[PDB]
Amino acid sequence: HHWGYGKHNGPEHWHKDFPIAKGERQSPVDIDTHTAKYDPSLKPLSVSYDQATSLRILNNGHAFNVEFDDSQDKAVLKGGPLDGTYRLIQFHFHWGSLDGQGSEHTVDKKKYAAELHLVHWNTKYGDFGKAVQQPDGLAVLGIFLKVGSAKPGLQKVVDVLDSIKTKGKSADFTNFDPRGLLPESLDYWTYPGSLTTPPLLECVTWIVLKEPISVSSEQVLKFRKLNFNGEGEPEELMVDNWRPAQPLKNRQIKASF
Ligand SMILES: NS(=O)(=O)c1c(F)c(F)c2c(c1F)N(Cc1ccccc1)CCS2(=O)=O
Ligand SMILES: [Zn+2]
Repeated sequence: HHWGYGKHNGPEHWHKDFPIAKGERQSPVDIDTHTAKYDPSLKPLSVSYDQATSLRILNNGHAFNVEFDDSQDKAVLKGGPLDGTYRLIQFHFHWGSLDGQGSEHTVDKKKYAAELHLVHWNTKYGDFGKAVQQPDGLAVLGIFLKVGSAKPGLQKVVDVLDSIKTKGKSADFTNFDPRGLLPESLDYWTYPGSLTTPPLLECVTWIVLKEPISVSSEQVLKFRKLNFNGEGEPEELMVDNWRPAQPLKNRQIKASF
């Protein structure tokens, strides 16, 4: 009876195994755009992905992960609200069963069809496992997806999904350029939060871009053909793998714009 996204084991249950679920800096949150404070001291976000080395794509039973070589400063995030430098380790998405839901963060209560999370760890802590034990260990760049025109830079991801249909499948995934997943603008909101998945550790500086990307109905439908189950088990479609908005508590969301 492990955690997941169902009636039986979903977000409302997670606190029993992970009591930090009811903590002071949980994610995601609703971004109230009128209440977010413009902070003129925030810097532009520096996204340096030209040397990124993707390795592999994995169905981990909850979503799919595109993993990168993070054994040197290749692909890094810095600037914005961050001190020092954060290395890209992986990205993944959360998405819905319907185009009207799927994102984890919301904007004035609006849900997007999906949300991309690019996960980075603070190189001062040496490895990802040490970083997640620190309040400033991770920086996650979140990007909303709306359904409209296709995102050409997503199609390589879309096209490999049939090879990792079920939990625990993995495929070589080299030479993928994550720059093709970014919107035009790097304007952002930021706040201190958590992993949105168990173990829900309060280690993340969230940076959520204002501008969504557009993906086609066909691209998101292929996400929804993935399976949460392993091969040889009954099919349960990988949809609605998002945590809802959590209480903001004693936090301020800052805007770079
Ligand atoms: N959502 S998030 O950005 O806070 C988040 C995160 F910051 C992580 F560091 C990691 C997450 C992760 F979600 N996952 C990926 C996942 C997606 C969906 C269901 C389970 C796991 C597992 C691997 S991880 O790299 O440790
Ligand atoms: Zn995520």
